[PDB]
Amino acid sequence: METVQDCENKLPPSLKSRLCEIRRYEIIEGPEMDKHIHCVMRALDFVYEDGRGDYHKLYDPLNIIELDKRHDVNLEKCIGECVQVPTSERAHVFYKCLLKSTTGRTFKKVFDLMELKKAGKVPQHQRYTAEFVQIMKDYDKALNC
Ligand SMILES: NCCc1c[nH]c2ccc(O)cc12
Repeated sequence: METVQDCENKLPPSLKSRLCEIRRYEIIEGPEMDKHIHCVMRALDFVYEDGRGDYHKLYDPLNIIELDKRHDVNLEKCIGECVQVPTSERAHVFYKCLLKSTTGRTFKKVFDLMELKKAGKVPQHQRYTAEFVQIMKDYDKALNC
């Protein structure tokens, strides 16, 4: 039960400085970022221990928000990619691949929702509403973003 907060508190100071880029889903390369994104993808329960994207953790959640045959396709593609990289880089390649796909748009909603559900900031059945968007913005503002 390590949280996304636990992971950010742990960042090394070259990245702590760039927290707001990170939390904007902006892509930063490196083995620093490789380890942090493994930490967060595990905290949000999106990847296996070795960093492989879990299809079944994302498929239904993505489709509930945006019903789209493309989630299947993008999940299969991005899981395929992450398997072919080393385990240090795997979760981060999965994450990066998804954000670049047409699934990115909905992935960020699912990611935001899970982050705040796990933080106990919104109820477990919370949907992606205008209120939620404001809750996320205020949450980031408290972190200086
Ligand atoms: N609310 C999304 C925050 C967020 C998006 N991508 C991230 C990557 C790492 C992290 O600690 C946080 C994030």
